[PDB]
Amino acid sequence: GTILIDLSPDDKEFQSVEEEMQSTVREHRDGGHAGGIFNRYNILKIQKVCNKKLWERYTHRRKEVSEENHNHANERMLFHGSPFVNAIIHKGFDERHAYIGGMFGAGIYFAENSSKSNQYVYGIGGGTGCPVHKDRSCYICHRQLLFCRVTLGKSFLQFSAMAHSPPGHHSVTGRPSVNGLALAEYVIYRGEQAYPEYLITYQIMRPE
Ligand SMILES: O=c1[nH]c(N2CCN(Cc3ccncc3)CC2)nc2c1CCCC2
Ligand SMILES: [Zn+2]
Repeated sequence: GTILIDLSPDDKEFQSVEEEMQSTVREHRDGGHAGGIFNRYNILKIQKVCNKKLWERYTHRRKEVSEENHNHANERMLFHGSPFVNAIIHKGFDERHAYIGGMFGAGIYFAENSSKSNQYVYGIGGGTGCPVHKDRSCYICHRQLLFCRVTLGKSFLQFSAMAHSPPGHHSVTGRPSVNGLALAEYVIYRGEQAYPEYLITYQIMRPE
């Protein structure tokens, strides 16, 4: 039941999604090893992901969280990079996508920095890079990220350098406590607490 609607680069919606993508690029502590060396992207396409069943699954759960948190879903828009992006847009997030080795336990992880989600597009640590060249820094091959609606509810705040949520909480927030430039990362433990709203197709750009 998934359909993808292509947005025009003239559309304000394309533009505000592009801006969020481009403006949350940062340098990473690995010097580019996982996700490649770049300061910005070439945005090739932005598609709206439309699936009635997945949307209703998302809003049903949002209402539950809201009602357990003084009518505040604490909804954010966050990036998700994954080798399983094609399965996610068709079937939704589920316990199979649970990053077991994640630092906040086995859940589904999201990032405020697009360049952070970019590190996981070809797998954990960037895997072996792109299918075609085995290059984690490939400037040629098309990459995809999701920009997702994520319900955080009452988020457990973790300071720092499928399982269950900590009791009394709907999510975990990873607050950076060393790298002053890094933005937050988040984890949910229920697939229904995120909806994959925009599929972004892009290349990383070789710096001048
Ligand atoms: O976008 C992300 N994707 C992911 N992943 C998406 C893909 N997951 C694929 C996977 C899941 C379970 N086993 C092996 C590979 C790995 C974790 N992790 C993070 C982020 C952003 C914040 C940092 C953690
Ligand atoms: Zn390549």
